[PDB]
Amino acid sequence: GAPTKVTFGDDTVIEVQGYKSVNITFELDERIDKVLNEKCSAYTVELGTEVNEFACVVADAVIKTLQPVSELLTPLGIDLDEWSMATYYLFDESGEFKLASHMYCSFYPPDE
Amino acid sequence: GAPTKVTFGDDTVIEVQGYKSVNITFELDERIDKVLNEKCSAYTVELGTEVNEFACVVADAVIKTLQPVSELLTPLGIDLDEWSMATYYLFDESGEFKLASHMYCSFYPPDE
Ligand SMILES: [Cl-]
Ligand SMILES: [Cl-]
Ligand SMILES: [Cl-]
Ligand SMILES: [Cl-]
Ligand SMILES: [Cl-]
Repeated sequence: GAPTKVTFGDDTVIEVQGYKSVNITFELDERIDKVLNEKCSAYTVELGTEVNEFACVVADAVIKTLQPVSELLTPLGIDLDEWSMATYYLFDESGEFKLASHMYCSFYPPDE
Repeated sequence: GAPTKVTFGDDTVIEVQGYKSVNITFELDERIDKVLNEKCSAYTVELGTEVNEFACVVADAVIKTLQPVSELLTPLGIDLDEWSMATYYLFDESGEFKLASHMYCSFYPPDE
């Protein structure tokens, strides 16, 4: 959670921190997966981050995106309080719990 | 005041921020210049920082170091309130207002 310090010759010091560009395709609710892919799909996370920890980041981003329009989600049958503390799963294109270029976000594990 | 973003191939992103290791030799008050060189002489500053802005950083570090012992500085004739808003000068080994490996901190400009 802190950058790496690299020292060179003439007392010059650079701090380097690594990240990976993660784009999330949402499979939470088919009727709003489109707007979730537009408004809260781009993420930049440290290489050392755990997927179970990155889950809470995407989770808060989902609720923070949907809270201003919660009253429009009630006629769709979506209760944010149910979503606000539900379990969020992320996995790579092959259904593995590893960070990757493209990932899926679903309420259910990646099938088999 | 923000790091530089560098993108590589497989969606890997690194943030790089540069600094220079500055060690200050104090010429403020001969009787306490020793302890100032021991307790608040090491600094790490961005390459783009201005010296007049780095002056306020060293200034607050001086007062923050001396405030717990202000009552010991009164018999020495040092008033921190006078120091707390005095003018601080920094210059390189050749008396230039440029950041360098080694710098001097004095209440007076670098002579000629
Ligand atoms: Cl409502
Ligand atoms: Cl990947
Ligand atoms: Cl950084
Ligand atoms: Cl006193
Ligand atoms: Cl230098």
